[PDB]
Amino acid sequence: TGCSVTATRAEEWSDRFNVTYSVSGSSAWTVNLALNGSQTIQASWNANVTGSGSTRTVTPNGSGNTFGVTVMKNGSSTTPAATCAGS
Repeated sequence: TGCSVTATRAEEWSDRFNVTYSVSGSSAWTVNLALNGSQTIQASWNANVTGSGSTRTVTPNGSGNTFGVTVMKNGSSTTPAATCAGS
């Protein structure tokens, strides 16, 4: 009765790193990314990553439960933390 988000690193560059966030159990979930420092996102497929502040809200658009996001280093190289929220 609980969902989760598995994030893996696919390609890694010297100015940013791609990420692969996914969730199982169901597609109606709420992915929440929490970058650290000032990292930012400039790409997102299979999910819409919008929001403001040090957190980012993510929701499904009727495509699947596996989406990827592109984060920029900016002095950071640790992927963000995603959390599935669906009561």
